[PDB]
Amino acid sequence: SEELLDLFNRQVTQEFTASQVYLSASIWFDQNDWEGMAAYMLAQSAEEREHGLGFVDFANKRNIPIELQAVPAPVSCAEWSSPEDVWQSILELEQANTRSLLNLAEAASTCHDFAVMAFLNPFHLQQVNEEDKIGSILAKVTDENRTPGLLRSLDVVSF
Amino acid sequence: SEELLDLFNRQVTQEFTASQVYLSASIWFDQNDWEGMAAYMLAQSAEEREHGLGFVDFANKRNIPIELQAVPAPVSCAEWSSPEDVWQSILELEQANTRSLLNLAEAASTCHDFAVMAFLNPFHLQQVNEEDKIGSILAKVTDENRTPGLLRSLDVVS
Amino acid sequence: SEELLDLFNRQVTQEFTASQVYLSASIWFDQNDWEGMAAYMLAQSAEEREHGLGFVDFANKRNIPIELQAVPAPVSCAEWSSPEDVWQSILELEQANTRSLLNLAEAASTCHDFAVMAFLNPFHLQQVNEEDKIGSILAKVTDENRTPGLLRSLDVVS
Amino acid sequence: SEELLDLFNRQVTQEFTASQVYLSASIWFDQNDWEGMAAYMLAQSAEEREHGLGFVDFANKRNIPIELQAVPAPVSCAEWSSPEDVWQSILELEQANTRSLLNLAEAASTCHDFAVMAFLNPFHLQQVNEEDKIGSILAKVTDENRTPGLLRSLDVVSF
Amino acid sequence: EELLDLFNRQVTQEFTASQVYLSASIWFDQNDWEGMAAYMLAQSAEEREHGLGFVDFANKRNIPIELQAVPAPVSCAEWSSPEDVWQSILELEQANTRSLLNLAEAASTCHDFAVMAFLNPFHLQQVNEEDKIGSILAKVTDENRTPGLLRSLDVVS
Amino acid sequence: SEELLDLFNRQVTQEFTASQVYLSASIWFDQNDWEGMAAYMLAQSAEEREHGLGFVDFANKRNIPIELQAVPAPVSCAEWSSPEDVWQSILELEQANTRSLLNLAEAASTCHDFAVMAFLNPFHLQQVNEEDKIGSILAKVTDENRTPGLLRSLDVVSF
Ligand SMILES: [Fe+3]
Ligand SMILES: [Fe+3]
Ligand SMILES: [Fe+3]
Ligand SMILES: [Fe+3]
Ligand SMILES: [Fe+3]
Ligand SMILES: [Fe+3]
Ligand SMILES: [Fe+3]
Ligand SMILES: [Fe+3]
Ligand SMILES: [Fe+3]
Ligand SMILES: [Fe+3]
Ligand SMILES: [Fe+3]
Ligand SMILES: [Fe+3]
Ligand SMILES: [Fe+3]
Ligand SMILES: [Fe+3]
Ligand SMILES: [Fe+3]
Ligand SMILES: [Fe+3]
Ligand SMILES: [Fe+3]
Ligand SMILES: [Fe+3]
Ligand SMILES: [Fe+3]
Ligand SMILES: [Fe+3]
Ligand SMILES: [Fe+3]
Ligand SMILES: [Fe+3]
Ligand SMILES: [Fe+3]
Ligand SMILES: [Fe+3]
Repeated sequence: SEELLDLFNRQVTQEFTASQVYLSASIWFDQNDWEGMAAYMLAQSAEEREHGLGFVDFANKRNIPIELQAVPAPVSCAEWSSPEDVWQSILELEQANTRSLLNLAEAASTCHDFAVMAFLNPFHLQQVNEEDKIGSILAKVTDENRTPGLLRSLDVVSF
Repeated sequence: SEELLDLFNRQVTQEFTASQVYLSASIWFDQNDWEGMAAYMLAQSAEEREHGLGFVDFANKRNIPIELQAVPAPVSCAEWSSPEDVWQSILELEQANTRSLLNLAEAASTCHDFAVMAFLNPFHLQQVNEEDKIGSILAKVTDENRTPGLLRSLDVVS
Repeated sequence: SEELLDLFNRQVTQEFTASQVYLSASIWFDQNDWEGMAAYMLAQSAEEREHGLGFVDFANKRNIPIELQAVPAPVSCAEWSSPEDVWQSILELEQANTRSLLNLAEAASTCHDFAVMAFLNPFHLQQVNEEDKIGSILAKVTDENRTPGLLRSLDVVS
Repeated sequence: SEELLDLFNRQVTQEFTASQVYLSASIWFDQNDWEGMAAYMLAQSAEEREHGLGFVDFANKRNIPIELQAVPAPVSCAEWSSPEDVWQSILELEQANTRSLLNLAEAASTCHDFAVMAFLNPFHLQQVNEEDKIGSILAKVTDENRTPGLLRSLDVVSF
Repeated sequence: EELLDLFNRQVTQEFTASQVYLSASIWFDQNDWEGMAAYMLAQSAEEREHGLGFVDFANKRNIPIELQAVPAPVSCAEWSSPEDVWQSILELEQANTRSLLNLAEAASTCHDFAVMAFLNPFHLQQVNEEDKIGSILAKVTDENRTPGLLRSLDVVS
Repeated sequence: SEELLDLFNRQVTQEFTASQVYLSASIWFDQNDWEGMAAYMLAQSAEEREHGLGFVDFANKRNIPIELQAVPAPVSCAEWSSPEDVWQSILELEQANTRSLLNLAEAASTCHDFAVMAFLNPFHLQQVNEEDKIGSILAKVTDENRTPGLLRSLDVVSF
């Protein structure tokens, strides 16, 4: 189960990578005066960190060694020029979180590690809800930004 | 020094000038049926007057003589044509409030006037917040006013 | 009527002028350690500004164009040398406020402007109350100040 | 740093010295039946002690060595004959507290000691207020004492 | 601009410190020091909040922020007792303090009164933090002179 | 009686001296990270100052003229090297406060000063309690310090 222990360790890196990418989106939104979208992103940055800390806590309890890796620099911000660019990157980010969790669950399954598979269940369900929510926001964003100025009313109203 | 006392007095005039220019903006907004923006400007007129009163109160305590100057007539209101023009003038007003506080702080720093520097700290931080907030409103106004009527939404909501 | 529009604008100037004169007074009092009288002047400074704002609000609703004028530098504080002098100048200030209101009401009457006359009624009555209160304070200040120190012992009616 | 550490110690001394001088003034007032002015001085004695204690606490946290110095016998009370003499000595005392703080800040500024400067900020503003208040009381006392017996009104009604 | 660079660097420093505290909580947990682990975990949260505060002020003040990589913590590999961990944490807070002071010096040279004012509560916070960490290190060092006695500090937390 | 006046004044000096010495103990404890013992000594510093204030207040009422003397610099902290040293010095301090109260009572008894004797009664009983309590803590400190680290473990708990 060297694969399982390694992937578990890497899941913590992935969640924290996502936290930093959300924070990067917050920053872009704030610098561009989308304070409502920036607040959503900031909240999600905290939530991803909490997912990471969940993995760490479970690993400690289950004697899965955790070695904390570099958290990479977010790079998508270099290329964002509209809110749609940001939300699309966040959709991609959540799809990558989901795939990383399914890979982990597959190694757990192969190992017959019932405890890990149980631990992961609510995370699988959470990612379903998160991808749906982000996809829905992206669809709204994309539609509203067909008329100049209109997407500014999503920011002020929702968020 | 002379410079320090002169600048402290002029800060009072600056806050009260800002108060009057905010009042002028509320009037333009009101006459043009932007009651939301008018109410915000009116609230800011009151706030700038409280900043001036703050400086007057400190000056009295610290024995800095205050002589109240004329508060000039607001000038920008004659040439405003849209809410974007108002908001841009208000941003510039806040930037001038900020520069004036920084010049005051400089003069206090030169005199080693630690009490004045301490008194000014929250005003420096308030200005950061105010410039950010006004700059953000201005960006929103500029963006929404690209579609006829849409800005009239900002007003009625927020 | 040009006369009624002009006078309505002048009333705003007069209220704000009064606001600054009261502030000047609070300053004189505070610098001379009359903290109770200073607080009273500060409160009256706020109240005059509220009158001005009420005029501006009504003008906006009634489509009377307001152009904000310079608010002049208070000058009586160069001559004040006792509390009596300050209160006397405050009395004369309120008498001028009352006169400008009466002149406005006169123009409104001439024009048969019933709404303006109704709007002014509470201000006419308020001026009765204010001239009465300030007059009574002045008489008390004048009487107490006939014994050294005695006036001080009643600013501590803070 | 020699001078900064010396001045920081001396500040504790100055606050406790002021505490003692205010106590002396409470004594003089009490003995002369100014119980209101006496209670005020006694409150100020406690307040100055609190300032000194705040300096001691900060010094402990910041590893600034404190050695407590003698608190000298107050000597102004030997010469006070009227309430006016006492309040003038108390004004001068506060003026000396203020000067001492400004000297300490100057030494902190020279050392680029940003933490000490920040700690001092509320003390700088407190001194403005105290000098103002003591200054105002002195003017009232000097005015009211121009009529025999009138100053006993300040004591009883106020205070 | 040395000031803009140093302001960016402060965000990185705080997040670095967040990770290092997380690494400490891990070492403590794995070695059954649950009380000390809880403390480090709370301090990890706190460092991240400091970093967030600098990002927020920078956004308001138009100081461009670009998030850097958060380096992996390195000290855990060599910790062998609680004393080692708390020593590393004291050092970490000393570095936090030094970086804040460097930032304040750059701000001072630029006459940037707003940045200097914003940093004031952080300078005071560092004083309290280095004091508290110092004091814990001292207790830990003392109590660990008797086999098993340090487990008492933990369980009374 | 000049002796009674002199002893009454010396009592004030002794209480204030005790206040400073307790403060010095708070500082040595704080510097050496004994925060609990430091808090205790700080509280006792305030209590001693209150005793002094109670003596000043009684003296003013009874027309016993008080002249504040110098409060000497505490010097025992230069030689304290363990908590036992500090607590031993505090026991000796309380024993000196008791002796000065007994000397004052003796002088009041000689003068048949019934009011001063009555005034002193609560302080005589308070000293019994204080010497008992300090003696008991000193015993505990002395015993616990026989095992490396054990004393620390109880600063943390007690106090
Ligand atoms: Fe923002
Ligand atoms: Fe959650
Ligand atoms: Fe996640
Ligand atoms: Fe997620
Ligand atoms: Fe309207
Ligand atoms: Fe302002
Ligand atoms: Fe402003
Ligand atoms: Fe005042
Ligand atoms: Fe009103
Ligand atoms: Fe009026
Ligand atoms: Fe009036
Ligand atoms: Fe008495
Ligand atoms: Fe206090
Ligand atoms: Fe206080
Ligand atoms: Fe003080
Ligand atoms: Fe003081
Ligand atoms: Fe555990
Ligand atoms: Fe930090
Ligand atoms: Fe920290
Ligand atoms: Fe401590
Ligand atoms: Fe007590
Ligand atoms: Fe007691
Ligand atoms: Fe005692
Ligand atoms: Fe005692």
